[PDB]
Amino acid sequence: GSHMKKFTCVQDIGDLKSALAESFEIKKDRFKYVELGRNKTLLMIFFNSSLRTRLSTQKAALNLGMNVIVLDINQGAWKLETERGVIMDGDKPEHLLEAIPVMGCYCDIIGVRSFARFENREYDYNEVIINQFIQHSGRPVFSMEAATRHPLQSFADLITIEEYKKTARPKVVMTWAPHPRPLPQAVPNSFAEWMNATDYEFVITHPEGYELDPKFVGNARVEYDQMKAFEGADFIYAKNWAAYLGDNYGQILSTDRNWTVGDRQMAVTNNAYFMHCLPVRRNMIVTDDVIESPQSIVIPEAANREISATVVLKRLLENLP
Amino acid sequence: SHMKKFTCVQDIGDLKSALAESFEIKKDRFKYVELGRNKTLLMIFFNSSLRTRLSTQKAALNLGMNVIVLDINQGAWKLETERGVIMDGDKPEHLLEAIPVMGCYCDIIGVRSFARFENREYDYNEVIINQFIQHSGRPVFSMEAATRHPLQSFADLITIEEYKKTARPKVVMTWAPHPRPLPQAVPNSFAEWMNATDYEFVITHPEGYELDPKFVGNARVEYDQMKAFEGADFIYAKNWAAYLGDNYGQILSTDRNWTVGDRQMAVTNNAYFMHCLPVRRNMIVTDDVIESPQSIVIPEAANREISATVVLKRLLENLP
Amino acid sequence: GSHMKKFTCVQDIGDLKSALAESFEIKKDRFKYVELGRNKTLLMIFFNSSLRTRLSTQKAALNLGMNVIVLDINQGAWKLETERGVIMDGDKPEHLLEAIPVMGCYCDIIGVRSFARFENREYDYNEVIINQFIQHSGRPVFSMEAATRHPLQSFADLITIEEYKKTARPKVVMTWAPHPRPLPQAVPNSFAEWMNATDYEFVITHPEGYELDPKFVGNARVEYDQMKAFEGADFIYAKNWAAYLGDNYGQILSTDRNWTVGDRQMAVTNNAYFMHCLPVRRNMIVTDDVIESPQSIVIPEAANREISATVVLKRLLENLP
Ligand SMILES: CCC[C@H](NC(=O)CCC(=O)O)C(=O)O
Ligand SMILES: CCC[C@H](NC(=O)CCC(=O)O)C(=O)O
Ligand SMILES: CCC[C@H](NC(=O)CCC(=O)O)C(=O)O
Repeated sequence: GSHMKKFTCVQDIGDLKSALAESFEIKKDRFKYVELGRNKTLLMIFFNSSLRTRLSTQKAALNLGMNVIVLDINQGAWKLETERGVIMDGDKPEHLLEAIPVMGCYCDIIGVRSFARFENREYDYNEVIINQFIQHSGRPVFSMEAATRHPLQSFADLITIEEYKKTARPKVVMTWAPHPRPLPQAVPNSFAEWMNATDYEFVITHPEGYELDPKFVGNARVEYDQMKAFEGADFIYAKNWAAYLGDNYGQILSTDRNWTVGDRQMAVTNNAYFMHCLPVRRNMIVTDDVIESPQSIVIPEAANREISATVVLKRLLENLP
Repeated sequence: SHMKKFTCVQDIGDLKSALAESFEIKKDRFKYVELGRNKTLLMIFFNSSLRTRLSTQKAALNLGMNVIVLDINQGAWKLETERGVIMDGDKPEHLLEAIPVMGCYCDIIGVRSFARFENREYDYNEVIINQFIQHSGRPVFSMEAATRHPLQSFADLITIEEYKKTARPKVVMTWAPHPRPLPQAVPNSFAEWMNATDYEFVITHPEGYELDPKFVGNARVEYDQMKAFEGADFIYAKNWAAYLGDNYGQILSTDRNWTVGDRQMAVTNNAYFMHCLPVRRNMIVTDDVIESPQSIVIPEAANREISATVVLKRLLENLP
Repeated sequence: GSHMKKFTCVQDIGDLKSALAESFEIKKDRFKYVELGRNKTLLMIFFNSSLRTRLSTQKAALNLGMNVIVLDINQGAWKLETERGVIMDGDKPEHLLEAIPVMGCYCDIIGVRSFARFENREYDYNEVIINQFIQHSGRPVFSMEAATRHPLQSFADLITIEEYKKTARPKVVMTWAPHPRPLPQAVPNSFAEWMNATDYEFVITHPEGYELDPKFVGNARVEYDQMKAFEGADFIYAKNWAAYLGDNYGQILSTDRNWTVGDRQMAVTNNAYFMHCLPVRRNMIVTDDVIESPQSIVIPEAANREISATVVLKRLLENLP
């Protein structure tokens, strides 16, 4: 609730109502709590690339008067050995087991980004890495996208849907789209997780074989007919993700371009808004025209990433010992 | 004094008062440290940089600003620059989304985007730097675009004023041999600014290396290096790849007789040696010349902090 | 002592007693001097990789209210030509002779990391690069590990030994350990240098051939029998380093795994603490069990890097013109 010790799943945010309250409070008065994080240091660690999370999170920290240190492992640091009990006589000069505690020594709050490795479903879904940070960093840890979730993103999506909805409980449809490379299911999982927490009419549509883990799908409606799902929707949340079930974990089952959210599908919606977490591959995930259309709130959405981050960062600060 | 961007000498307005603030700040570096409080500067790099990279952060700090340095390609996603393509490859993100997005998290934007030498029009129409101006939603200042480098030139002006022995010195910009094809942004920019002064400006380069007229202006072009150097008070050496006709962005020569050495300096009125840096020793200039006491290369570089602080200040002062 | 103009060797710190005093003063009140470095800018330059020095030094600077700019040459900047009088018609666009002065132009204090290049002993041991910074930067320079020393690290090791010792003058044993790659002798040299400055019972143990330079070894006891050296020790400081003498400068003479600090050797010590500057290759330098044992103060040690840096940075500030 109001005792945030970490930020990885929607549960951590507590009551959505009051969470959204603070969100809009801050949208209105961006530097209202610029004094709260004074002399508090945030350490942002990146195991993967990032534009939005990278930029938005620093800004957020600044809104709170915090200190920010961005660390891109692999670049300026030493490669990390993730497995325990191995003889470190090669590629890796340092072991994750030392790295984590050490990083925790120089900051107050930690943000981590560690994409699913798609080498072993269990390792990814048990969220081994993000958890080792939680266990051994000795600091509050918030996700900048783990192997199976991306709360900071979803929380922002929530904020923008509330921000733009025309009715109390809109029809929000998350749709799969073709992509050339195998992507994590973190965003979809996370979106579903958050949408299920609302009372919106949530629908998930994807090709056969791309079923997401039940624990995330929840009791949301799954429609295999994209056109049917889109019917009368108020929000379209497009995002690609590699397979998850059985022998296809982390694999591309298809690149059926008929799923590319184009003008054809949008037409069937109730003049719905188009959303996407970004990056977005144009004419793969969505048409140039759709993303450029006025119903596309892609940027406003991205912008809200600063808010969700400022709210989470604030809560974390408020709970620092 | 309502600066909305900073890409060409026009943006600075009256040079006199611009130089005034420059020296004001040289004297009292943190005089306006309170001005940029709670204002965030986003520096974006599409190319390498030491001086611009360092000097601009310091400048922002002098104004009490927040600074975020972003090196695309490194921590971010590769950008697709062309519109209407099917992004099914190398690029995960399109510039059309990237720009607006970056603008979302800052108050002022600084961009560095070297000429790509793939198409003269694309470069000279300054497509990229302009798309930032058009879609970032924030004031944009150049950290060197395809055809200009105001921050650098403005600094060169400051140092010439700072060191000149007479009111209107003879400033000679000279080409020099280089192993790789370099943009003409620095030369173009220097010429642009020198033409704005009332100094005796002269441009000297090998045949074929003529810069665009709009930049050359009505400056004197001398193809005989030794003749140009005669009695000069300032030597501004810099290499640049060809520009005209079928040689856009190409190396026409590496004639080492142009390497600014002791031979040419001797003919000048004990002139100062200047260069924006990086500089390849014994290519652009002799070890001895750059190391000589007439070489104000560092003082020059140092002034990059001032030009940046002045520009950054003006931009802040005009923020809504 | 209160006239710090640089920080590269133990001499620069002055009286160890008062140095340790400030150290613990700051451990207790971390932001006590947060106002001292206001409007002062620190420039950290890296010619090599780093996690601890990279992170700990920024935090330190922040504790002093300073401004921090981290520069990783090679990455965002232009490759530097280190030799003078060459015709720069190749790989290098910029020369070190211009780079150094230029970097000094935009900051108040400079921190440099430049590992030994192992291309020429004299060049390394005369500390040419670190010195050129001192000579031409025009600013106070502190080492983030040069070719032959690493004061920031050693000073921290001192702090932690003082912090954990059970007696006034403990037996501290620095031990060599097998490694797959040729490492600088900067850490060993530096540790010896500092331990020789104390009145602890200092012992150095390494295989034949790995003798460190006399000027660093000082009059410390050198034991070629690891097990003998470990006997009754109170602190074990393990660290690998490539050869130094004669025709083997910067070369791996052996990878004898019998030196891997394991449970076998620890047993012979007076239940000694295990220390290491990190990065550490597990099961090469030290056993998983040893480093994970409770006698392992590896992290507390790393943590102290923030203190040593804050103290040094403070002293430097206090002496700024
Ligand atoms: C703080 C120690 C820095 C460095 N370490 C390395 O270069 C380690 C390389 C490796 O582990 O492969 C050294 O031994 O001097
Ligand atoms: C915001 C998170 C985006 C990330 N996507 C990618 O890694 C994109 C790579 C590509 O488009 O090639 C993902 O699906 O988790
Ligand atoms: C400020 C100067 C930037 C750049 N210089 C280079 O890119 C030189 C590259 C080299 O020397 O290899 C140019 O000519 O525009």
